[PDB]
Amino acid sequence: IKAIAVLKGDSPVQGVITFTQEGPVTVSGEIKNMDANAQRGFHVHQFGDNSNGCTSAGPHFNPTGTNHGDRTAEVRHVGDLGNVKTDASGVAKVQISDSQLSLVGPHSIIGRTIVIHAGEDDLGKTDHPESLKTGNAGARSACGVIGIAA
Amino acid sequence: IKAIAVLKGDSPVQGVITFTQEGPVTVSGEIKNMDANAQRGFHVHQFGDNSNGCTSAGPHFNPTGTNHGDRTAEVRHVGDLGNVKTDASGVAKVQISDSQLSLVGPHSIIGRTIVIHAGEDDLGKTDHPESLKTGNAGARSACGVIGIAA
Ligand SMILES: [Cu+2]
Ligand SMILES: [Cu+2]
Ligand SMILES: [Zn+2]
Ligand SMILES: [Zn+2]
Repeated sequence: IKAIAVLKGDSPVQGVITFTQEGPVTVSGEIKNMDANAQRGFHVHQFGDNSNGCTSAGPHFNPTGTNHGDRTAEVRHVGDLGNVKTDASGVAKVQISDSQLSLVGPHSIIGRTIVIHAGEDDLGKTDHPESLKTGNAGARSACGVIGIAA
Repeated sequence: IKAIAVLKGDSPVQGVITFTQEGPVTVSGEIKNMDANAQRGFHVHQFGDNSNGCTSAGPHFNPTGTNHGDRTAEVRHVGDLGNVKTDASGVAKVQISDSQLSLVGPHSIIGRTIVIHAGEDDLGKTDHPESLKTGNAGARSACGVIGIAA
């Protein structure tokens, strides 16, 4: 099973992310025009609504009704993919295998939005009021609706 | 249940289409910058893949494995929404109630693509080799991935 998203937003950041699944989902692709040598929050948001740009994507995809965390944490939203790393050229070469994402069933991310943020995800580990909501990762630099691919 | 798509392409045509369902799906919205006083083919295509613009959307969404027809015809693809009409200003005010579309289940269009074409859909009623495939409606002026909305 395959899905894909084309990310764009109110910023120069752009990329293409693929999702494949036989089991874990493999997330891959390149996101460009980001800050160099950085860590940036990467999350599946609930709605595939791009009518108000990335803002209409809503909160993190959270079908289990829990709080925000790192991708590897015990407590995390299904949509929490942690921070991705950019190189000196501002490119994030995304490569993630995640067992909470799915492309089928009740936890499917098809028709939702993948978002790359302007800041680092704080992993739900601060006293900031957005920490347990979103990781306080700042603006949504780019996003794309997750669609079924061939 | 609600879904939404933002349509853009390699043309000036742009719009926002909503889909609502309790039963039939109601399709509504405005598509702008089209030719004036025209009829233009409007279809759900199989893939929500915008990585090669509208071209990567693939063929008409066709889970029942049949041939192309008008929205009201006996023989039609599930994705066949016929022609929409534009006014003198090049605006299509889309308003359709369709019983073959769905936002849930095996025939769900979530994560697929809605496409507006540059030409009239021939309704599967000509000898053109694309008639039974697509209605020979010409270029894909704009398209959008269909996402879950609030
Ligand atoms: Cu986010
Ligand atoms: Cu078409
Ligand atoms: Zn989260
Ligand atoms: Zn068709």
